[PDB]
Amino acid sequence: LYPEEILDTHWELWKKTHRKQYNNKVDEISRRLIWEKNLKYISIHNLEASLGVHTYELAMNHLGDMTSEEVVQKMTGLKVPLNDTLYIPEWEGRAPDSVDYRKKGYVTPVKNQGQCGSCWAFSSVGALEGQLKKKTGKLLNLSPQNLVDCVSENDGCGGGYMTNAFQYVQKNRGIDSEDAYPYVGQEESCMYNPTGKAAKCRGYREIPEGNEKALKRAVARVGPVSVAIDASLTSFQFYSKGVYYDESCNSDNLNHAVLAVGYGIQKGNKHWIIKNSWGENWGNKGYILMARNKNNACGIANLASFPKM
Amino acid sequence: LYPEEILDTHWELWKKTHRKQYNNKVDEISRRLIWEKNLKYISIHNLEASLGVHTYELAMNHLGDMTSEEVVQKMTGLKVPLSHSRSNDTLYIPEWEGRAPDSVDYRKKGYVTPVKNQGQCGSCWAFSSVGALEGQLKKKTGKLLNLSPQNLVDCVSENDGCGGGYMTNAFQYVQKNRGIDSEDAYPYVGQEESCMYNPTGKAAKCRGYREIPEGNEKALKRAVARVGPVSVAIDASLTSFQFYSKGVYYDESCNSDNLNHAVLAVGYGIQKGNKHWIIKNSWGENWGNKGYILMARNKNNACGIANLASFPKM
Repeated sequence: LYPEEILDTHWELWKKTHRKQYNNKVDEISRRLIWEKNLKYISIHNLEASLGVHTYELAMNHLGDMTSEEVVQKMTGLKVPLNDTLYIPEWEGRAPDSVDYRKKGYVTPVKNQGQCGSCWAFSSVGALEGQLKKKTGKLLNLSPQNLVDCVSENDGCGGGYMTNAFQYVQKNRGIDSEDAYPYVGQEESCMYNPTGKAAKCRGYREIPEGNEKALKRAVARVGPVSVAIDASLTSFQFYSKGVYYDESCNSDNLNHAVLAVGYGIQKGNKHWIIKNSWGENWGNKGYILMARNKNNACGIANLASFPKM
Repeated sequence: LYPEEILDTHWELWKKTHRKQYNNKVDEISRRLIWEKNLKYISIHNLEASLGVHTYELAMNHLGDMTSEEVVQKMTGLKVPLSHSRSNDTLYIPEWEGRAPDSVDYRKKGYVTPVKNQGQCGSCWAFSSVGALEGQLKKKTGKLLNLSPQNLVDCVSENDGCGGGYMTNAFQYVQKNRGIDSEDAYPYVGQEESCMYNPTGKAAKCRGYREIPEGNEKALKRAVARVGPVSVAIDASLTSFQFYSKGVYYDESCNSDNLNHAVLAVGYGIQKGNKHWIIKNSWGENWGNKGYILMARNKNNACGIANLASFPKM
């Protein structure tokens, strides 16, 4: 096809705004055509939204010139795996109608992986940081690169699971801090340095498969929990605000690792407050509210786990 | 030209959602083409917004199938005089003393009435006047009543009814009439009729009016802070305004000298670093943010916001 002459000035602005560069002008045109196709999806989606069709709206972000598949390919990293770990929570303790660890100082700044399937690393690091604060009272930026370069059971930027990350930290008797082992985004030879140790782990616990109720209690009593979801949809790729819910979200197509930092209600829609790894320039300042209690949307309660420390 | 076959299902949904009906198929097509042209404006505007170009976003509303001009034609009603007054009358608020609140929102203080809808009648002046009066009725008697704009439409002879008018004349009328009916005593019908002001249903009176210094936002702020809701005139001829959804409205194309709408300033504050006036519109709550719109405050008198401000003295 041909680019829409109207959006010329816009494409240039978008490229500038996101440090987007293209090797060949051919390469560029091809991208420009994807960006434009997406813009249409976004614009028409928002129309349906105003017509009461969706509980959320979309927006053009830094993933504008990428197809959903490319995003799932280059920007996820969850590898589904194949007794003493369960945590079927009891009912009595606490069941606050709403919880938001961002306010309690348990959550660290939204970070950005990008071009490396290290989401598992970030989710693990996310849960650990929540516990570090809950225990020591200090909120530190732990090192995901440490996990990427050292969790041998995981394929580094090729992907992996959170459990293995937890187990590693335990058997390694420690995990570095972001400062002691900065995220470079690429796979490297393990360089875990004892000096920069900043947290430890004494096991892990898994939330009953597909049990949102159990997951709620878990988030309420333990704190932030690592969860896996299906992020293969364009609606998710361009989420801007609102309660995310898409019937096309396959519960069995888990491919992303995010951090559940709380839950609540918004305009009559129950939801989980999720923290993503694609920088704060995506979603609502880095976060996304996902439909809670809606038949386990996107497999939200399928691979939940949190470190025991 | 020519409706993109994609939006077919959508156009039908939109029409349903807004009880939109058309006589001819021809008439309908013509409208469908306007709706689509607007949708594009909206969608591309929001793109620029995400790119940091606008401090606000747009959305498809019930005015979707209307051009800006039609909206300004059938849905405003502010009509500047060309030669205002038959002399003066001490009309001019002279500021105050002390420091002023950084934020004020009369909606919370129970001074504001439900967002109403004029539509297809240039009675905005009526609504703005009634808006300010209601603010004072409460401030004085402690009661919040729905006053009658239809009363103003049908009786303010100096104004052209649904053909338009100014707020001042509305105030003066109520004074010389020694009263104004309540919405219940004189329901807004939307059409011009023979005056039927009934004394029995009187609900408020007015003892004059005061005008805020032309183009003085500082003075206007104090006014809103000390007196309460103030009647103001703005330039509502832009599509960005026609489809405002949320955020601080600010458009460089807003002509300070093209005042054509009468709204009610019910407060002010800051939002995400942008100072703003909280404005109340007359196009129902199905427009703007539940009927309201935040307009850029202290930004070189945006849209002439401080050009024709006034409030009743009662």
